[PDB]
Amino acid sequence: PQITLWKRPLVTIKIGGQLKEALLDTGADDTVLEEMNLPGRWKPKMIGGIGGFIKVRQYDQILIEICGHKAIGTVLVGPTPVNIIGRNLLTQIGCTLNF
Amino acid sequence: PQITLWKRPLVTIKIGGQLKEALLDTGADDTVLEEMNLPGRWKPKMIGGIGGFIKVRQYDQILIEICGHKAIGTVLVGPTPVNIIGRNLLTQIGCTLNF
Ligand SMILES: CCC(CC)CN(C[C@@H](O)[C@H](Cc1ccccc1)NC(=O)O[C@H]1CO[C@H]2OCC[C@H]21)S(=O)(=O)c1ccc([C@@H](C)O)cc1
Repeated sequence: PQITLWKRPLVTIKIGGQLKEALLDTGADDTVLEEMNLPGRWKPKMIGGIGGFIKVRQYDQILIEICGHKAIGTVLVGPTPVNIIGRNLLTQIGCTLNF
Repeated sequence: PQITLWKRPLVTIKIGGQLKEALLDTGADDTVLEEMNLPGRWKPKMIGGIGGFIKVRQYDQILIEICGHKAIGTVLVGPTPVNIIGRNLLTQIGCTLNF
C-alpha cells in the first residue's frame, strides 16, 4: 500500500507469535523492538540516537510479518519507547520512499 | 524520485544559503539539524529520542530545499547525532512510503 506521512507511519506487525504496532522508519538502519522475552541466543549492544544510548539485546534471523509481507533479519530488543522497523527489514518487504 | 532503502536515504539540503547532507527519517515527527548558525529568531524547546530528551533551538518558518523541492517549516537545531528531515517537512515535498 501507500502510506502518507501526515501521521506516524504505524503498522501492525507479527513477531514471535505476537501482534504489535511499529514504525516504518527510514532513519533506522536496523530494527528495534520493545522489551520482550524472545527465545534463542542474543548478544548485548548499545544503540544511540537523540538523547543518548540504550542497551539492547541483538537477535539474528527473527521472522517478522509486516502488513502481510514476511521478513527475516536482525532485531534489537530493549527499552525503546516505540517499535521501529528499520531498513534491514523495510527492504525485504519492498518498501521505498517516493516523492 | 523513488528511493530504495538498501542504503541510508541521505540527501543534499539547502538551508540558510548553505548546503548540507541530511537523512530522510520517516520515524521523526520533527526536523532536527546539528549545531549551526541560522538567521532569525528562535525559542528554546525540548525533544525526545530513543535515548532521552535534549534541548534544541526551534526556528519557525524556515525555508529549506530538499533535493530540489522547497519547504517552509519548523527546523530544530541541537545535539542530534545526524541531520534528519522529519515528517513535518517530508509531507511538504510529497513524501510517501510504498510497498
Ligand atoms: C536521530 C536518530 C536517528 C538517526 C541516528 C535514528 N533513530 C530513528 C529515528 O527515526 C527515531 C525513531 C524514534 C521515534 C519516536 C521515539 C524515539 C525514537 N526518530 C527520532 O528520533 O525523531 C525525533 C525528532 O522528531 C521527533 O519525533 C520522534 C522523536 C523525535 S533512533 O530511534 O534513535 C535508532 C538508533 C540506532 C538504531 C540501530 C539499531 O540501527 C535504530 C534506530
